[PDB]
Formats: sequence, structure tokens, C-alpha cells
Amino acid sequence: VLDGPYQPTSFNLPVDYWMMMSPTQAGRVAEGTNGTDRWFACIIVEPNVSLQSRDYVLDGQTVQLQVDNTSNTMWKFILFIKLTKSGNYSQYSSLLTNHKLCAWIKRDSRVYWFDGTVPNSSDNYYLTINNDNSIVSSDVDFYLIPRTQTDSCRRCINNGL
Amino acid sequence: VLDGPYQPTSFNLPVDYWMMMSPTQAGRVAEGTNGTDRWFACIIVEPNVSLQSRDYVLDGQTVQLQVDNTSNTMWKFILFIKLTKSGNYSQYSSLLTNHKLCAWIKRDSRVYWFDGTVPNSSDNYYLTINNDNSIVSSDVDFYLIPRTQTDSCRRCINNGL
Repeated sequence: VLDGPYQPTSFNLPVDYWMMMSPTQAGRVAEGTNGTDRWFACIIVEPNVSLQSRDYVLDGQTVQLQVDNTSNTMWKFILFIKLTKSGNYSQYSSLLTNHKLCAWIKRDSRVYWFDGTVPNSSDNYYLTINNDNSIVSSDVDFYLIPRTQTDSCRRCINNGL
Repeated sequence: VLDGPYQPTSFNLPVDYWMMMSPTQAGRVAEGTNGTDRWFACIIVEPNVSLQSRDYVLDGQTVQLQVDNTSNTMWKFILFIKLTKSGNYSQYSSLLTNHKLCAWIKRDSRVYWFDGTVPNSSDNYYLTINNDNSIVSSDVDFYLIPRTQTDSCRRCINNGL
């Protein structure tokens, strides 16, 4: 039994809690920041998308990102990060899935993120945030799964609900 | 029995031939272009690498690209693409491997590229080039594998030689 779903919102995501987001449409999914040197955001791209430029509102600004999805059946989350307040976002991670679920966690001064392609996704990607009070914003419904139950989260990522 | 290894060189890679490169050092691996609107390149990043800017020479220009490798035991190939002559390169694909083998092919107006994390890699990523005479350059040793033996190439990528 899963703790959720919660409505889109901004809050101080408690540490050691997986935030598992469930978007329905292509576009921005969620963003978060530590305030100093990490502005992260994940977007989702529908199947079968040729290399193209799309506008997204990240950190309150319209930025233009070139995106891709070479899968014909799976949606693709992309994890973008910018390292300065006025810098550009670059792609650092992605998640391929037909369940349209992704998840990140504030743990051990990092943000961990589920990688790869289902049903073989795992919490392999991370970035250092060094801020347990980092604020996260979700545009879509999400669930909270404690760190001790990471495996459960993994199963949800790879098999759906 | 694989055709190779071949010495580093530049040439018009014949269509329907997997070009499988095997570097030994971190840094640039190979480049290629269709000459008009697509310049691609693959670099390789050693294990255990934090977010940083590294220097590469791509299309004859020294550029800074943001790289990471969150694996403790595998090297990470990264596929960068530049979409206009005056533009920048951005990451669009990657391959996690402890065998330090990557491969791309010119087929069906496209370049296909081995994706994911071994031993589950496959030729999932592609970009359109629309030029069968696109020129390719490799800084490292490489092998040629016919398209009819794609799976053999796949096995190499996932299992070594």
C-alpha cells in the first residue's frame, strides 16, 4: 500500500523519502533546487519524437531544450540540471518506461534518481545537493515511499502500480 | 572472427557495417559528420567521476562539455551531437560498459548506436544523417562487423571479446 497520491505542490521534501511522480502528459514534470549550485528538473517526452526544440518553463524562465525519444512504445523522462542561477540546463540522466512513473530521493546529501530502461531500472544516478531543506515542486500527482522500502519503489518503477 | 582491429583513421564508413571502437584512455573516441547539419562524437569517461566540465576537440574546436559517471565499476561512453555548424554539442546518448567497447552503424538514412547498460545494451538510439557518404574518424582501434551479424556485435558490446 502506497502513501499517495498527493496533488501537485511545492514543499520541502523530507530526506530519505522517494518522491515518485506520475505524469499524464508530455512536458515538465517536476523541478527542485538547493539554492546555490543545483537546479534540477525532469521532463517527460512522448514516444517516437524526432530531434526537436521545445520550450519549457524552468526556474521561472522560458528555456529552449532540444529533446529526443527514439523509443516507439515508451515515454522518456529526462533529468536536466543547471549549475548556476543564470546558466543553461544540460541533460544528465533519463528513464525509459511505459508506466510513466519516475522517482527521486533526498538521501545522504544527494538526490538519487532511477536510471535506464524498465524493467531493469535502478537508483543508479545521483547529484550532490548538500541541502536537506532543498525545495521540490511537482506539476503532477506523486507518492512517497520511505528509504527502507526502496525496493518497493524499484518494483513500482519497473512494473507499474 | 571479427574484421579488425583497424588503426585510427578517417574514412567513408560503408553502409551496413557496424564500427565497433575500443579505446584505452578517457577522452575523445570518434567523430563523424554528414557535412551539413549533423556532427556527432562519442567520448568515454572513466568510473567514479563527479559533475565537471572537461575539454574536448570536436569538429576542430576546443569545447567544454559537462560529464559525470556515477558507476564505480564501468566506463561510460557518451554520444554528443551538434545540430548546426556554429552550435554546441549536447549529450543525447550513453553506454555503460566494463568492456570499453562501443559501436555505431550507418543504415537506412541514419546512424544507430548501442544504448544502455551491459549486459543489456542494444542498438536502440539513432539520429538521421541522410548522407550515405558521411565521413567518420576514429582515434582508437576499431572492428567492422556486417549488419547481418548485428547480434554478434551486440554480444561483443555486452560481453567483451
